[PDB]
Amino acid sequence: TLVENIYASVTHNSKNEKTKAVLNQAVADLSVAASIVHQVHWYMRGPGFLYLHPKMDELLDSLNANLDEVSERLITIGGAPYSTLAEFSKHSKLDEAKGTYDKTVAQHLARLVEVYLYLSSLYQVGLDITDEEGDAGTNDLFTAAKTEAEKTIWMLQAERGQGPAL
Amino acid sequence: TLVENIYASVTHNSKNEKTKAVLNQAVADLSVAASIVHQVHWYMRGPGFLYLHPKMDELLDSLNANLDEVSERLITIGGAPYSTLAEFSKHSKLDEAKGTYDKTVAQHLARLVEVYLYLSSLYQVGLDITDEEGDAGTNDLFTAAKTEAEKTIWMLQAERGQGPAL
Amino acid sequence: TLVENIYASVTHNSKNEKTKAVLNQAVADLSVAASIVHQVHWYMRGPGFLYLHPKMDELLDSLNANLDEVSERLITIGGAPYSTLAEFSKHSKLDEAKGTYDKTVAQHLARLVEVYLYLSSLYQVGLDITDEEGDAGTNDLFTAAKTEAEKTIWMLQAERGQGPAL
Amino acid sequence: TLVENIYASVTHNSKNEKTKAVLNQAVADLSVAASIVHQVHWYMRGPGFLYLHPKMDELLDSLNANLDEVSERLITIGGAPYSTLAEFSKHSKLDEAKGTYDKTVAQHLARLVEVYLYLSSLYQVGLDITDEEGDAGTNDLFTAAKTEAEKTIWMLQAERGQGPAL
Amino acid sequence: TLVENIYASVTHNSKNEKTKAVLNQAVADLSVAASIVHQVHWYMRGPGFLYLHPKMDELLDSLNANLDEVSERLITIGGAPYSTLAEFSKHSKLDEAKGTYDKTVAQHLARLVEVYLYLSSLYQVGLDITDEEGDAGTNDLFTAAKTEAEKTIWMLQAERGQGPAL
Amino acid sequence: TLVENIYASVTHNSKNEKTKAVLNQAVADLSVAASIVHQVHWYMRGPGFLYLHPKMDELLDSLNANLDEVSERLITIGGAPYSTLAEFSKHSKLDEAKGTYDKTVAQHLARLVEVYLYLSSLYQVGLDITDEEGDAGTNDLFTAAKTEAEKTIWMLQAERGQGPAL
Amino acid sequence: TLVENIYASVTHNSKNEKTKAVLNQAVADLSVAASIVHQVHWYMRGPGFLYLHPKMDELLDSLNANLDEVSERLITIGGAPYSTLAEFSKHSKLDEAKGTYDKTVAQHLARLVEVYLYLSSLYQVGLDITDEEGDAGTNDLFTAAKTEAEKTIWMLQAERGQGPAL
Amino acid sequence: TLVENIYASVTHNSKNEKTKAVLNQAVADLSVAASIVHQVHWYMRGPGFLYLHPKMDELLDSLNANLDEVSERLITIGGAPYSTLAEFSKHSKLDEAKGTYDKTVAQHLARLVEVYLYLSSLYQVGLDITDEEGDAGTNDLFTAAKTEAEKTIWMLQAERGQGPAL
Amino acid sequence: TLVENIYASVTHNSKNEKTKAVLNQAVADLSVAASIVHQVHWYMRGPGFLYLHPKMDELLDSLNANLDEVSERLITIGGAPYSTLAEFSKHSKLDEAKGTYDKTVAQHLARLVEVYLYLSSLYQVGLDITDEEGDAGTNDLFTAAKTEAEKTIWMLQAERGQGPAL
Amino acid sequence: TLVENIYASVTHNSKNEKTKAVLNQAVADLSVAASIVHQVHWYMRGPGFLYLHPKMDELLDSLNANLDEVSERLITIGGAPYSTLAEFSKHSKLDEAKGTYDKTVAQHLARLVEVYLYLSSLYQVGLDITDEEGDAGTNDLFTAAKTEAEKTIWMLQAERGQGPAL
Amino acid sequence: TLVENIYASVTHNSKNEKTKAVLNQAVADLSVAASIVHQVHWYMRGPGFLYLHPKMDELLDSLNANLDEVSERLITIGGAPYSTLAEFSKHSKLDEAKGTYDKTVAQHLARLVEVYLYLSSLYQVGLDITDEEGDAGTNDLFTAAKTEAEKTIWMLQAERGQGPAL
Amino acid sequence: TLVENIYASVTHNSKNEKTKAVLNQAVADLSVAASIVHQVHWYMRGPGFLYLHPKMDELLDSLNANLDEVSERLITIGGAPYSTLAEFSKHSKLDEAKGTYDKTVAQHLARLVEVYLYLSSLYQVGLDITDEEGDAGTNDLFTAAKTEAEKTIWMLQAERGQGPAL
Ligand SMILES: [Fe+3]
Ligand SMILES: [Fe+3]
Ligand SMILES: [Fe+3]
Ligand SMILES: [Fe+3]
Ligand SMILES: [Fe+3]
Ligand SMILES: [Fe+3]
Ligand SMILES: [Fe+3]
Ligand SMILES: [Fe+3]
Ligand SMILES: [Fe+3]
Ligand SMILES: [Fe+3]
Ligand SMILES: [Fe+3]
Ligand SMILES: [Fe+3]
Ligand code: NA
Ligand code: NA
Ligand code: NA
Ligand code: NA
Repeated sequence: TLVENIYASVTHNSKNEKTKAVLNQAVADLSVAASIVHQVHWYMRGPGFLYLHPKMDELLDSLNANLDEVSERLITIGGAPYSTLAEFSKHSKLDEAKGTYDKTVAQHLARLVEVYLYLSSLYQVGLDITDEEGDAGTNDLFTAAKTEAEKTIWMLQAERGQGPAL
Repeated sequence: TLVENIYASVTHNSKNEKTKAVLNQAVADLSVAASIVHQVHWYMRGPGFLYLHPKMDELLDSLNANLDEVSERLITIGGAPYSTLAEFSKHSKLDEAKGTYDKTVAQHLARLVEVYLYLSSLYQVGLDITDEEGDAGTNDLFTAAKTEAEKTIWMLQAERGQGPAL
Repeated sequence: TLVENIYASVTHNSKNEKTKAVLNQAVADLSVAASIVHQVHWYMRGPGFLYLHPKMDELLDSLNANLDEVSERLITIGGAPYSTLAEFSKHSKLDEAKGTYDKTVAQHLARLVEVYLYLSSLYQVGLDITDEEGDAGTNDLFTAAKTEAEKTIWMLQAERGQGPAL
Repeated sequence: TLVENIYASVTHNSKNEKTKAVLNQAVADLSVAASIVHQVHWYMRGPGFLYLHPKMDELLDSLNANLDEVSERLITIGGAPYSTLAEFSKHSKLDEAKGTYDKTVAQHLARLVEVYLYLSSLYQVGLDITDEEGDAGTNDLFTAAKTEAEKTIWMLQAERGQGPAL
Repeated sequence: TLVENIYASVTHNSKNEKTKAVLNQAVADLSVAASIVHQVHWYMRGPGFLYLHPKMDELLDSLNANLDEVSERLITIGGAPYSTLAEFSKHSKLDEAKGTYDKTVAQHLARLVEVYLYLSSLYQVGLDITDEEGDAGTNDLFTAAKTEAEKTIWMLQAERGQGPAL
Repeated sequence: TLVENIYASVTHNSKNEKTKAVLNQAVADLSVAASIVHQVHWYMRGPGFLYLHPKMDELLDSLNANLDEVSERLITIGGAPYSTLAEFSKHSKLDEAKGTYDKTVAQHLARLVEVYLYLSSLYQVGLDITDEEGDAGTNDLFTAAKTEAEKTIWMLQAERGQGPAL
Repeated sequence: TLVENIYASVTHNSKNEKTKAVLNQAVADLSVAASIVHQVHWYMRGPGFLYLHPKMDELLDSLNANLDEVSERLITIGGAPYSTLAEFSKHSKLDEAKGTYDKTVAQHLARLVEVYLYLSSLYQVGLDITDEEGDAGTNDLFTAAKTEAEKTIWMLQAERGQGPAL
Repeated sequence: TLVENIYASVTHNSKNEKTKAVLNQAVADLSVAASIVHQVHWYMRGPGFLYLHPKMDELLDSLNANLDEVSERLITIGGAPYSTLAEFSKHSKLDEAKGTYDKTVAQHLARLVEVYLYLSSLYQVGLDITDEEGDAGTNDLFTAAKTEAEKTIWMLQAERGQGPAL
Repeated sequence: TLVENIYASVTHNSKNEKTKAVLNQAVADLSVAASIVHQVHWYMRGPGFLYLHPKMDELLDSLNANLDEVSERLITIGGAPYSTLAEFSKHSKLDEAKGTYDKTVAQHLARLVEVYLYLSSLYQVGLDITDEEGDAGTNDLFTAAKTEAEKTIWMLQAERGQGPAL
Repeated sequence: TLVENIYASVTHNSKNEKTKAVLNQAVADLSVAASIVHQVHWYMRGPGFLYLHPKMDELLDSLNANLDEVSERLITIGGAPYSTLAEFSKHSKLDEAKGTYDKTVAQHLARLVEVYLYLSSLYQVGLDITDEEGDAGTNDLFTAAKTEAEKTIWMLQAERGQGPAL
Repeated sequence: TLVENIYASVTHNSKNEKTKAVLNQAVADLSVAASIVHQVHWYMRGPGFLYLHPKMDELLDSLNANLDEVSERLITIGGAPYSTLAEFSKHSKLDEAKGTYDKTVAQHLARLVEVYLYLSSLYQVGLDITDEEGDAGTNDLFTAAKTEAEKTIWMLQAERGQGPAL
Repeated sequence: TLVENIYASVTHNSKNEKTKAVLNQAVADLSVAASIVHQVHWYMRGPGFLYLHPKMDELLDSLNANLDEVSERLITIGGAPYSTLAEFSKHSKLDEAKGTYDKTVAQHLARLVEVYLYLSSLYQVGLDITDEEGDAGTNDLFTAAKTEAEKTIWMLQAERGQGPAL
């Protein structure tokens, strides 16, 4: 599963070391997810632009809110969050591609679903890790973030004419 | 001057090619500036944290507002903005360093002043270029951004016990 | 006409008996209409979901506002409103069907138009009855509700690419 | 216990089948609970009406908010919520009775307490099921709903001159 | 009926003379009704005071809003509204009594119901008169005022443990 | 009367043909009325300018709100509203004159009163027509618009030192 | 002086008897003052109407706020406020006259100044009495009311082209 | 009198020593009064709970606002406010009792009236002392606090079916 | 170019004569542009109506804001703005056509793009003229209006699936 | 550990007895924590006062919000919260000291950190106990309170120039 | 011209010396302009006072906003703003006169127009100077201030019955 | 004392002559105090600038609010307020000095404390004078202003690490 792979990678290399590692992974992934959403906001062309464009700002605001909470939780529990664009790009498991105007609306929606599916899996790894290490507060952070990501997947999938397929 | 160097670099490699190039430079530099401000927000320790920390969010919001306006102006005039973290990091003239908690408040304030001084110079290059190519709208964008950056320099310098020294 | 049929059914079995009967019919029909709108809100899939989904909440809020006003007017004039789900389902002239995700956006929009067309006809019966029995207040309630329903039909029809066809 | 009975009934007839079943039970029960609260809003007579009547709207709004969240969580995790008045009435474990103005304020308050006691027990079954099947998000939904129901029981019981007696 | 008596008295002594007369009667009666409501606000003692006292301000605000609309409609259609306390007291069909703290809550509620029952009957006379003289605007004013008065009667009656009994 | 003339002209050349015609007349007349009010807003000179100038914006906003409601009601009932400046100018019964700064405040106020007197008469024709054709919704629209116009006449007349003289 | 006359009349016929008497005088006078202001609001014609008319509502709201505070202070200290229109009219030292549209703007402004001059003198009597009887709270009420009345006199006098002349 | 006793106790053991002492007494008494009000908020059972419970929060907020103003005035004039729970409990003249759910609504209302009667007497002592020592600012603080306490007594007494009986 | 043609026409027939002429051209063109946008608002049918319809109101509000600013700037600098519908229609370079419901969504979007492209060119002529005549204030007005028009073109073009193509 | 000691003390002397005990401990400790924060608010002197002083009100509001939620949860689950200042002082594990102005800013910040460190440990005991006794709702209350306390420790520590050191 | 005289005086006695000088002139002139406007606010008597008096506060707020922006721009670019009342009075080119109540409304309006005409000319000098020295930001500040002053002149002139006559 | 000196100077050269004189002294002193506060706002450099700078705007707004109330009270009671910068500077007992950036934060805070200490003493003279002449309204104005000034002294002193030392 994607979950097993993320776990293995996050824990590859203190009593809360795994929790700190998975939070830092989320710092990098949220920053890249926000960049991807912003690319859709700017590069999209096609019918529906006038409601999809501002929808991207809602998603962006929510991702950046997650980023701030995740990073500060990591600081709070004694860690050190990534805080440069090079660190985000290098350590994120999400890939970016050069923006192009010729991407279709359908392609943008598919990419957004892939991003939130990835984030949902990362958060599940966060749940498993925080349960293991007994960090109830960080467990709750990951639960709320997963729930929000799953709701986003349902809605974006519905726009594509599909079910959530979690 | 820094201005001459930025101009040479921006115009190194259509009727509005230089304007598009300087806007795209600002896309990269604003994204890196925002990342640097966020690092201060997270890593700062020392007396004054409780007002400087939220001040960093004000600065961040303003930089991200500039980013959206600059990128969309570039799209509008027929360009293609950078839209990946790797593109921002590679093409920005601002350098980032790994976050460390041992940086002093004075060091953070000095770095912020350097960032806004750089941005002010970039915007002057934007003014010169848009005057050259006859783009009144983009000229006004750069004017407002420069004015805001200069005000920020005055205030941050005052916190350091210094004059603006533009 | 649908109007003649509704009238006959409402008045089938005091000085304001017909008015009380048509108000109670509206209690049942509004409750079922709200349930139908909610089904669209939940089950819809297809392009346009991201603006149609919240539009369903606007419609729902408006129907529930009508329900409260209609029921309380019925209480006020000496009647007794339906107030169980079984009473609503039994006495409403609107039918419901099990939700399915395979209904198209076009099918949902068509069903919504049928619902508001029905409601508009019921309200006309309300107008005729309240004119007959001299209830100016309840006449005004039905007028406003009809006007709102007719506007809704114009807008939903326009989304379908059609004229209002009242 | 009521909890054991609800569990047996919900699970009577995929990795999250029990969770989907208990969510769908809540869809039906919340819809019936809302109808019961609305009946109190409309039919109540007696001293205290002027503050109890609007209190019923607060309760109604909260139940309908729960309904929307519960139904959409069920959709999100791959289920299909009840979405007709007949389905709600048939599958709910709550009974309704024809409205009558001769019910006392004390009788209405007692019925409301019974409704929230039932809901609290259903949510406990939801907790047990979601723990069993490892659904942290739906577990949190049921926890918050139970906590809110228990608070409501304390306050309504206090109005009756009684302790919460959970 | 009270309606027949009010009509006879209003029309006792131009194309809109009866409409002007019934509006002026409402000017006097609304001013006296407001004074009566204010007396309840000030003199009430007994359980329920803490919600009934502010309820009286809601009623007062609504009566004074009616007064302003009624008076200005009378001016607008070429009349001359009563505008002294002596004119209000003399021409109103409502009687006032010296305030006393020994009136019970039940007595205050009964008096309020009598006031709104009277106003509802006056407004019916307004409806009949404006229909007779073809004044659609003033007819609508009286309709809305009657509807509001009837709703108030339902709610106040409910507080007394009674039905509306219009 | 002006009313008889408007009726004759509106009905000069389906079950709701007269209603559609009078609504379309109002589309043209409201658009011209708004233009006339705007001319006063811009060209006025004289004592009182500082409160009369913003008063013109209130009037303008109200006329444009009427225009939108009237046009959309016409669409809703199966008609086709005028929607070009040439159609408004040609079909309106209101005349416009070239703006001049030498018009007095008194002259502007007199012209405004003439405009609202005309509109009030048009709305009366709307009332008669909608009564004839049984359109309760459009009847209510015209009633509210007439009532608002009559109130405006009272207030503007008062500013001139005169009675409403409807 | 007017002050000496008011004092003599108020105290003409317990440790706070004079304070209760002067508060009750203010209940009657404020109610009559409000009625007089309302008459100006309705009957005024002439240039300036469009700002003077709403100014009358500001004055009215302020007088009614004073009335509520004065009456409730009287209740609070063991008194019984006037609470009928006949009591207000009989015991007030302010006279009212039948409304007429032929009163000039200048006449209305002069009457308003007379009213507030009277109120200011009554409040001075309130100050003297509350100082005598040691009621600091009621002294403060009268001080604030006097200060507000004196400010109103300055502003209304200025509109008349005059100084305050207290 | 209670006033004489409070004075004797406050002044029992600089130019503003008595003023500082009475302010500090109010610090202790307000803190205990707030605790007593909170006990009612939590422990109350009986009809009326649903409006009395939130009323206790209004009272609590007002007492805590008084506490902050009183304490800071004491600091401002050169004193040192009590600032531990033991100091509040020891020096307050108000007694507390263990919470019990078996206290009636009537008992809670009676206790609240006793508390505000005590506070009103303390504030009178504050008035006498600040007059003696020439502290106009602190005199005004006590006046406003007394006036507010007396109003609270009127309203709470009215809920009990009684007059204020100050 | 369109720019050269507009310039020639505007200047065809004082130190700021050309500036006054181009402002007056904008008065006429903005009024016609607003009428065209309103026609789309009313006549549109097809998928997307439910978000495009309110989008037309945003565009309309922005055009009318431009109209007021442009007209008042013209007054301010000593000119006389067009202020009748006939003057707007005659002098505008934009043509209108009779509304028809059979226009497609694509056709409406294309017409809107043509309108804003025209306005953008007019504003460029405004820039050239105000630079020539040394009117910095009116130059800034045209710059902001052009920038806003260009942004609108980007967004509307994106909805059509196209680039801005300025 | 502090956690082991708190557990032993809380459980020293029904199915939810331990949960009730730890909630009641939090009632006492939150009340004392609020008193300590208030002492800092009042007694602080030194550079930074102007932002630290209002920061203390934010902390105070948050502690009092926790207090209300904790106490009402205890009532809800069948307990009886401490509700006198003597009970809070006696049963709290936090000590208070007489206020003195000679405490430094650094001393106040250190004391605040000790308070929140204590609260964080108490909440961990709450987590362990509620897990043991199966109270999911109270577990969530303690989780949120712990998370908030840990965030507060990070921020206050940062103001001191230190890391969180949980 | 006034412009030539201001220029000569400002530049009478670094790369931005003239810009700093003209900004400092504006600091002095804005402070004096605000004082003059305040004198009108206080000393005015005559019909129209009730709308002109608050209009003076709008003007005052706008002038003080200009003052803050101008002064801070001067600081920002390396200057030192006047910051005493004696410096403002001495260096301003505006004269003040002792307040007198016998000035007419017409006289006050004439003086206000003279003030804004002066300010408009100063801002033109600011435009010329900032163009000369290449300060785009300060050029924009002066442009906006001039545009606002010219609009104010149009409106105040209109109140006087005159054209703008710039 | 400073108080004795101010009194002697104010009364050095009608029944309220001394009150008018002390109010006019406050007009001059408040205007100079505002100028001094503004100088701090602009010229301050040093750690804490980012919270002290906006604090100066709060102080400025409060002083200007006092100025307006004081001046208008003086007008109201028959006086004539200073209303030129030269009158303020000449008659104020506060001295100003040329702004310099080399003033320390500590120096600015000390000057602010001196200003408010002076104002507090002036207000005491106002209290003595208004008591002497029997002006209760102006006495209350001075009381509130003194209380506010004393609070400001406590807070500013606390920022300096000192007690209020009134
Ligand atoms: Fe943050
Ligand atoms: Fe954007
Ligand atoms: Fe309701
Ligand atoms: Fe929903
Ligand atoms: Fe009115
Ligand atoms: Fe519309
Ligand atoms: Fe009241
Ligand atoms: Fe405080
Ligand atoms: Fe305008
Ligand atoms: Fe609570
Ligand atoms: Fe500033
Ligand atoms: Fe003022
Ligand atoms: Na009707
Ligand atoms: Na006093
Ligand atoms: Na959990
Ligand atoms: Na420019």
